[PDB]
Amino acid sequence: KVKTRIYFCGGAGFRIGELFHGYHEDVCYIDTSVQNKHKHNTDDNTIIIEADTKQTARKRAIGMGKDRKAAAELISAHIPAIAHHFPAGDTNIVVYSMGGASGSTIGPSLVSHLQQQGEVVVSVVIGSYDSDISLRNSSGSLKTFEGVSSVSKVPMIINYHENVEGIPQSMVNQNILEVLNALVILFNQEHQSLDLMDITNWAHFHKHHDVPVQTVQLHVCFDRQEAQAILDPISIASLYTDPDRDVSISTVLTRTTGYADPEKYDFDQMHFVINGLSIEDIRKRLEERREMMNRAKANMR
Ligand SMILES: Nc1nc2c(ncn2[C@@H]2O[C@H](COP(=O)(O)OP(=O)(O)O)[C@@H](O)[C@H]2O)c(=O)[nH]1
Repeated sequence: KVKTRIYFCGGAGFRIGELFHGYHEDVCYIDTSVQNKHKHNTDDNTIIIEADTKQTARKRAIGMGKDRKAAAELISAHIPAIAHHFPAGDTNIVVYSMGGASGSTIGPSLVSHLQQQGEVVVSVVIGSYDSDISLRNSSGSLKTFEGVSSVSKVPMIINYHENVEGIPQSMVNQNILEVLNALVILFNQEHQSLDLMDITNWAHFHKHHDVPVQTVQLHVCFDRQEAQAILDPISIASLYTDPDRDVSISTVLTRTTGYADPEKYDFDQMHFVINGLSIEDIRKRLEERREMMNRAKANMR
């Protein structure tokens, strides 16, 4: 098994994968049309699941209407095939927008399948509210998250980014790139005192502490302060280049701790904090911000 397999799904996924090209080898792409393909998609790393046009309206409903029910109908028979062509790694990262129809159905469907096979999985996702469609789909995706946790009986881990009004998608994408780079490092199995089983136990915290299975949020923090401010942590993994200064025995006992080689890594410390996720809180925010946008009728010049 590769150490980390990344699955880029739908339009946002393809765009991020394009930006991430060269940062990791074991990546792949899945979509419901060819329209999002770019120079790095090939038959070896890309699967396209399309309506058998042997269906103009249905494709329009999926592609332009972003009808998630229609999209999920289209892709559901092919999910096990995807995992067969693009085998799961020791860790897996699935990347998708919540507001469209392809990523927001392929992605969580894949996460569910992989978790049912016992795999460690993280999603890096994007909430949006640029339209009524985006808002409704993003709300639906939050509920899909709870269904993945319930169906697969493994906590679905969500690293959440939001398309805030006035912030270019290119800057959200760059934040996602930094997260992807951090995860690849965390998962590379090259650090002292951090093995495959340590990461598996951090992610599948339900098998080791018996908190109920629930959807959870992953926060990636690049300094001690960000990490500490996170409310009610459930499971934390931390990587330090200066344990002599920063790591006590209490930290080792209460946290998934690893030592990164200061001869090789340039960061001080990285914290990967899993805590509870309230889909209700995120839905309300998206709705409030959509209303504020509607009332503003404003563009940043
Ligand atoms: N941050 C970010 N958002 C995106 C990107 N592409 C699309 N979006 C937003 O994601 C939502 C769904 O788009 P998309 O991923 O293309 O839909 P899909 O192909 O059906 O899964 C819309 O709100 C888009 O504005 C991207 O590259 N970066």
